[PDB]
Amino acid sequence: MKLLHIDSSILGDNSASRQLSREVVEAWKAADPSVEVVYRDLAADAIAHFSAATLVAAGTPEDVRDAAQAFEAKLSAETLEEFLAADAVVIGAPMYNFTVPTQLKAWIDRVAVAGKTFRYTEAGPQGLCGNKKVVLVSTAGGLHAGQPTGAGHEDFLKVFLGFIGITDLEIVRAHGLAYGPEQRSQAIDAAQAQIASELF
Amino acid sequence: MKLLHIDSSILGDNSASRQLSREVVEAWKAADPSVEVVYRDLAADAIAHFSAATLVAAGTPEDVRDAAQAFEAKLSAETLEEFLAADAVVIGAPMYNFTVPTQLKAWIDRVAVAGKTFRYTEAGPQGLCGNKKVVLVSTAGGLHAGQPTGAGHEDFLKVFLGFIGITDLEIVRAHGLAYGPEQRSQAIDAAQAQIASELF
Ligand SMILES: Cc1cc2nc3c(=O)[nH]c(=O)nc-3n(C[C@H](O)[C@H](O)[C@H](O)COP(=O)(O)O)c2cc1C
Ligand SMILES: Cc1cc2nc3c(=O)[nH]c(=O)nc-3n(C[C@H](O)[C@H](O)[C@H](O)COP(=O)(O)O)c2cc1C
Ligand SMILES: O=C1c2ccccc2C(=O)c2cc(S(=O)(=O)O)ccc21
Ligand SMILES: O=C1c2ccccc2C(=O)c2cc(S(=O)(=O)O)ccc21
Repeated sequence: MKLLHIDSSILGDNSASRQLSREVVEAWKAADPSVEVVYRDLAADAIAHFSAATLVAAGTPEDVRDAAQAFEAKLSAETLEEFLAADAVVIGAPMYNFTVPTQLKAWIDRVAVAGKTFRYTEAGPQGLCGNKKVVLVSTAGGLHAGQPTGAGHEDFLKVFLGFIGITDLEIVRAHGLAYGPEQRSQAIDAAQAQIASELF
Repeated sequence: MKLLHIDSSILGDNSASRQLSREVVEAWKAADPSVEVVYRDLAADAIAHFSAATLVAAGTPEDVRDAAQAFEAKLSAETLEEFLAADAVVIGAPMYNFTVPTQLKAWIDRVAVAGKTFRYTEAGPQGLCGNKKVVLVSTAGGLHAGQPTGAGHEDFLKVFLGFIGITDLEIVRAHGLAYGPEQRSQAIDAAQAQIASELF
């Protein structure tokens, strides 16, 4: 199986989602020694904003593209192909200003591709990624899951993942991390117990 | 009064939100000839992803910053100061992949600043932007306001704007734009009637 491990935190060694996403992957490798892991750090190697230039490049034949358009088209193709090849995806998803990092949304914009990860039908849109397993690693300073404040974060992610057809989704959450050291530690400990005894 | 006009569509002349945001501003200038308009096209002049480097630069004294850190700090300061100075903000907000463009979120990340547009208190967080009037120009190919699919779009924006204390918010919406020419035209016409007879 191919597992794509994505991180999007900008907090480096202080990141809760980087710690828990690595822990999920390590547990996964221990459960399935044959898994092949591909890593993509969307904060360290940020994907360009999906732009007018991205669209023009996609509509320009390869042999006619200039260097900037070749970069956009290759970025689009490599990101999409890596996701299409993955059978499982572990996604580190901080909440920054009430939604996911732009580094993560910029990746979503390269993997939401008509004819590839969903299709338009005469009957409506349909997701094409039903075979892929996703583990979302959801981290936030506050506790706002299931409340309106959470809309841009987990609720959005569930919308997007549902649209491209993900049915097998697990959420490893550590929230309330900004409320103090004890609260942060317990939320991480609870997430670790989930990883240890509820994921595999 | 200072009006900040922000666009974030990547669709140029084909953009619904650029057309309606300009229409809001033109109507506003006609209602109040003394208004002073500042324009910021977040797609044409994109703001860098809010990154680890953005945070390091903010924590580095000016006289110690290298060129990249000076760029991050100036980007942060100019964007925040332009928003602090604005008394009214008109924001073009497409829905791309179930949320706002990363170009718009990258601006949100530069204007959500503790001590400036909200503060942490011993009693909790409090918005500081209650005097500012906002008109959100909300455009989408589908019709999903008030439904879960809409979470990352208007619901998120309302969360963010509420957090920084905006109380005077109007939403000019044109949705269902992808359902065909007639449906697109009526949705734009309805938005124009709102601008003409319900905003000023
Ligand atoms: C720029 C920035 C914005 C943040 N905005 C929010 C927010 O809107 N709501 C919230 O609950 N926590 C917010 N937080 C706290 C983060 O969600 C918390 O630190 C979480 O651990 C981030 O995941 P990470 O440690 O993997 O980076 C923010 C943190 C940063 C650095
Ligand atoms: C890259 C891209 C992604 C889009 N994703 C969505 C979407 O998730 N949901 C939707 O209803 N419309 C979607 N649309 C349609 C836009 O919301 C619609 O075209 C709207 O007019 C965009 O505002 P604009 O014309 O000002 O750019 C998308 C359009 C583009 C170009
Ligand atoms: O901006 C925030 C932030 C920035 C940097 C570190 C931590 C936070 C944070 O915990 C937070 C919580 C919340 S709340 O909605 O849980 O009150 C809102 C905003 C932030
Ligand atoms: O990706 C979409 C897109 C991309 C480019 C142009 C238009 C659309 C669109 O209308 C849309 C609608 C919807 S729906 O949720 O209203 O069915 C979902 C996705 C898209």
